Amino acid sequence: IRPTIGQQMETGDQRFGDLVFRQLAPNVWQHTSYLDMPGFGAVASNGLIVRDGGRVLVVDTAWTDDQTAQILNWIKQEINLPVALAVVTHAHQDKMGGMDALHAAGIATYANALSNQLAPQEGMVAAQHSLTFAANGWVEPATAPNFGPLKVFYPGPGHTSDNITVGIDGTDIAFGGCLIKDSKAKSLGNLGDADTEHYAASARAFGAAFPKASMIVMSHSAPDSRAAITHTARMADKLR
Ligand SMILES: CC1(C)S[C@H]([C@H](NC(=O)Cc2ccccc2)C(=O)O)N[C@H]1C(=O)O
Ligand SMILES: [K+]
Ligand SMILES: [Zn+2]
Ligand SMILES: [Zn+2]
Repeated sequence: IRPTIGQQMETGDQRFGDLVFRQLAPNVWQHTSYLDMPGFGAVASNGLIVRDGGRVLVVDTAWTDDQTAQILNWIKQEINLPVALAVVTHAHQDKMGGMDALHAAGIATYANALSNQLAPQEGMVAAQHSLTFAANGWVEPATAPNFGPLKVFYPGPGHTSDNITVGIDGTDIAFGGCLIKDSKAKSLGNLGDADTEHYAASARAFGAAFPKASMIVMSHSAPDSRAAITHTARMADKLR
């Protein structure tokens, strides 16, 4: 319950099985799951759950199929609406480790085409459907049908070459996934698959795609202010 990496539990957190849920807005919750590293401890990872138009939309899986099934069970108990689709934000275990559980539940899955192409090489199951992007970063609309309030944006290579981001129209929330680190972070996390030349511009592009959002949600820290974007970009400036 006390991760080595990731935010600790706080007031407003609901423990459900091995996961933690936090309501961020009337129709938006953050899911948190934990992977125990032998000799190191637990690493927390965050995604989103959105209620729109009688259905639920999921952003990112948990680390494993079992944890992702637990997300679906929490949805059933707390929201009790069908889960129409999930979007996963790049091909690494913290974001895509639970694809099989979504597929077995009948949930349609979407990822950047490049995420689907990298998925097997990264140990992940590909999503069923591929999103593609305009040169300006915005999703090609016919590849993202019935996405409700989700606004999917590819900011450019950064944490990985395939990383995508998601804003929730009608809210104060935008989700940077593993691209954005919090405003007090000391590092950019795992740079092993990263594009250090383009990272800073990609972080700034995320901020400019979602100019209004004041709640920046991210994979390994509690939601932060827009200072997370500026700090991430300035940390990334030093990589060039
Ligand atoms: C430092 C991280 C939190 S590690 C994570 C990701 N690694 C995995 O999902 C695999 C994995 C499997 C078992 C244990 C740990 C990791 C990656 O390589 O980007 N995201 C990084 C980040 O956001 O900076
Ligand atoms: K890799
Ligand atoms: Zn990653
Ligand atoms: Zn991560």
